[PDB]
Amino acid sequence: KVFGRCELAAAMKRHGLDNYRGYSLGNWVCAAKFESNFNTQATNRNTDGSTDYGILQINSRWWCNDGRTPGSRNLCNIPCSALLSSDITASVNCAKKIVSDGNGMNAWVAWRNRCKGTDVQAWIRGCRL
Ligand SMILES: [Cl-]
Ligand code: NA
Repeated sequence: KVFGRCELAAAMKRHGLDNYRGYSLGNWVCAAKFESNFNTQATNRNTDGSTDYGILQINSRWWCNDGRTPGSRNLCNIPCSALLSSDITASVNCAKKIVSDGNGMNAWVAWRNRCKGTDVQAWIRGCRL
């Protein structure tokens, strides 16, 4: 499913991401935009053999099991395919564990290079929340 900007903001808010660990909603919407262009089915292979899945491009090296990433961890205890669902619950629950890992949203390269330090509130402006 390809989410609308405000549609995703509303969904993330309903799942408790707004201000989660100090990160305002705009941060999460911005990260999703540049990581997957709001597409829940997005996948991207990395040089190390791992793969990134879903709306927030969660990596199989540490967070989910895709059966083809040797010696990897499944910290979120979930098959990576579950992160491609139209229902973002799985991606949100796993993202909460990731952002609490100690490095905050810096775990998402796109957020660090394209959202961090910018006016992220602009991503939820005009939305009925
Ligand atoms: Cl932080
Ligand atoms: Na894994």
